[PDB]
Amino acid sequence: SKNPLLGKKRALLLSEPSLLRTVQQIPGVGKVKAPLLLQKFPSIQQLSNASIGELEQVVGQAVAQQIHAFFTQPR
Repeated sequence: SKNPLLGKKRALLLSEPSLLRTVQQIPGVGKVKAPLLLQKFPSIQQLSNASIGELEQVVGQAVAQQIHAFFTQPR
């Protein structure tokens, strides 16, 4: 009795790779601005993953875009 290795298996796994720790390393967020932005955002995970509008408030629309795009699709 084995787990069937016969066949192609797709497994969408809910495994958060600790993106939140990398999300605070994004240029434009600002580790110094973190406690100030922490007044708006509960923690770094909501912080950098905040909507463009909220991120634009502290930096700019395009800066927000690079941050928000970063975790959406990185390389």
